[PDB]
Amino acid sequence: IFDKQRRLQELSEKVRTCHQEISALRKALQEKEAEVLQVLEDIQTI
Amino acid sequence: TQQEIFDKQRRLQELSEKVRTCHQEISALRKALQEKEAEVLQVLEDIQTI
Amino acid sequence: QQEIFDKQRRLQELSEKVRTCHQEISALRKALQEKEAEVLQVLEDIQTI
Amino acid sequence: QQEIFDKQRRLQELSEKVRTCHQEISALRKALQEKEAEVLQVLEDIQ
Repeated sequence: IFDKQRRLQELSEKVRTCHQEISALRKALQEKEAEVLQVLEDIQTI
Repeated sequence: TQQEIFDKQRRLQELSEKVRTCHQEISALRKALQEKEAEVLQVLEDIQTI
Repeated sequence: QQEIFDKQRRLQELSEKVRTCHQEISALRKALQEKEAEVLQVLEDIQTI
Repeated sequence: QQEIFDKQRRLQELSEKVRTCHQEISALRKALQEKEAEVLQVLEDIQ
């Protein structure tokens, strides 16, 4: 049925939308982690 | 009690406080992820149903 | 008709694959969080030192 | 006293533990993205 396909497109586009959010959010996370890691490294470097 | 010791100490405290700015940001950014992730998981559950 | 069947088949298969991704994405995510939370405790215990 | 150095040795032990935890996380992230990517390509084909 076409209706099922249409409903899937609604949801499918929606999951594409969320993922891109998830991605950049995840990029933001790595950076903050990679940062505290740099701070710990600096603490030994004092 | 030397000045150099203190200077390092001040830097040390600065670094410890900085671990906070990171803890907070990490900790809240982590919530934002597990809500966005969860949201998408529910969509997936909807797609599974049809 | 077969075109209709072919379509239904493909759709059923998709739901199954999506389910299996679901439970895996789900398990990974929970492994991450707990690991992610294990780090935080270490970080909070670093600030205490 | 100049026991700051001993605090530093202890800090080093804890930092090693988070560096190790972070090695896992990344590997877990790589798997999840692959899986997230997987389930995307599944949907893209459904039409």
